[PDB]
Amino acid sequence: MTEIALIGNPNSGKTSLFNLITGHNQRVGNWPGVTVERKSGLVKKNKDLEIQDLPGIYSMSPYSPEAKVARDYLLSQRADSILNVVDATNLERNLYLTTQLIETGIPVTIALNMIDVLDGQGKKINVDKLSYHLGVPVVATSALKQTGVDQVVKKAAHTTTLAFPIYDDRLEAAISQILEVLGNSVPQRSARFYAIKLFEQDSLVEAELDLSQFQRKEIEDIIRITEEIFTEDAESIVINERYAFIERVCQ
Ligand SMILES: Nc1nc2c(ncn2[C@@H]2O[C@H](COP(=O)(O)OP(=O)(O)O)[C@@H](O)[C@H]2O)c(=O)[nH]1
Ligand code: ALF
Ligand SMILES: [Cl-]
Ligand SMILES: [K+]
Ligand SMILES: [Mg+2]
Repeated sequence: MTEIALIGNPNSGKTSLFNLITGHNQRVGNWPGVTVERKSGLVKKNKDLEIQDLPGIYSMSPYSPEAKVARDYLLSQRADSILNVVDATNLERNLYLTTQLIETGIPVTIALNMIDVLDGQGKKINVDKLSYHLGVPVVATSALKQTGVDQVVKKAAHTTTLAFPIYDDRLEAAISQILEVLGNSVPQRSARFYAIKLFEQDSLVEAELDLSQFQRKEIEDIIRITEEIFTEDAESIVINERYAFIERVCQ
């Protein structure tokens, strides 16, 4: 059964989209942190697709156990599609998560939600330019006005039938070296995600993966060599490459 996962920042409208897609009446509230558990439901206009409502999340190195529920679901390899719910009134902040979702190798479709709010402010966003620079389908949606919801579900269903944010070309060299140290120690689909997180020295990924001391000592040397090349800390290199890529989008 094809599983689509609603992933986005808190209070972006994920459960609101879920209810309209499923006909369910799950808890919707105008404050972050309503949804704390995963909830499933069939797409009413396509009973072959099962969609998953998930708690809000800012980062795949999450800051809360509720956000880690969404992260753990994605890394369980059950999801066939990521329906990235993006708050259009915070494009740049939401897109930080987006870059990490694309890196998971699970195909990403963006629901650019709350577009009615940005219409009231008179601001426009070209979905074609954003889709081109991000490498994923993008559909403007309104859960309040009930617009674009059916379109983003059908395109999310078709991304399961990938181009990654290309970063500093010195960072991509380290990433590919870490990938060859990993070999089959990670799922092929999300190998880039794990390579980057190991470069970030992410505690969760380090504990989750079962790497030999031979693998770790080389990864430590790739990071150290690359840190000296960049004259910058490893964690810092990845964060600024993400934000530099996001700014390149909105230009
Ligand atoms: N104006 C507007 N408000 C929305 C939209 N989608 C959700 N909301 C509101 O945003 C708040 C949070 O919605 P929820 O669906 O609970 O967000 P989640 O935290 O992503 O599950 C609620 O007050 C919803 O009515 C939308 O497209 N437009
Ligand atoms: F903040 Al929520 F569902 F309530 F992401
Ligand atoms: Cl988070
Ligand atoms: K909410
Ligand atoms: Mg919710």
